[PDB]
Amino acid sequence: LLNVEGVKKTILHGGTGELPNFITGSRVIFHFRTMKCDEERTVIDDSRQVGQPMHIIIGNMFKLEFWEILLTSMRVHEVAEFWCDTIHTGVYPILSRSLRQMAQGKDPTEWHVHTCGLANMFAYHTLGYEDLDELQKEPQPLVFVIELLQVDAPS
Repeated sequence: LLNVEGVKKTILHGGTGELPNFITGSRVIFHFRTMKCDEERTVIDDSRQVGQPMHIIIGNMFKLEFWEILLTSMRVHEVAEFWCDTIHTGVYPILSRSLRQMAQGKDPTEWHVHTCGLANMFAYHTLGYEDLDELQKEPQPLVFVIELLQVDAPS
């Protein structure tokens, strides 16, 4: 449980080793599920449900994006639960939208999608999914459960 404020880690399955080489430009490979902190612990996104593990790449190790903070605190095969206070979760709807887009084999590269995406948002005032929309308009803490599967060093 490393400290960074508004964030509570809880390691579930300890996972093996000596903390990987989280070098800028390493490729982090993982599954995650994200849930509300309600009674049902409602799921919102679950990479296992979409059938495949998520992948990010480390922009800069000295300037970590918030998700990288979480990932970088984990060993391979570790399974941890991260509670995150409302201050960190404002963006998640926009993230999720970007993930669900990626989930159908299309990239903000493709530029229709980046352009046409923004067009829909502005015109209709929606990220394109009710849950994400409800959640947008109802700020909230969340729980992420992440399973780190792999870290690979740069090309």
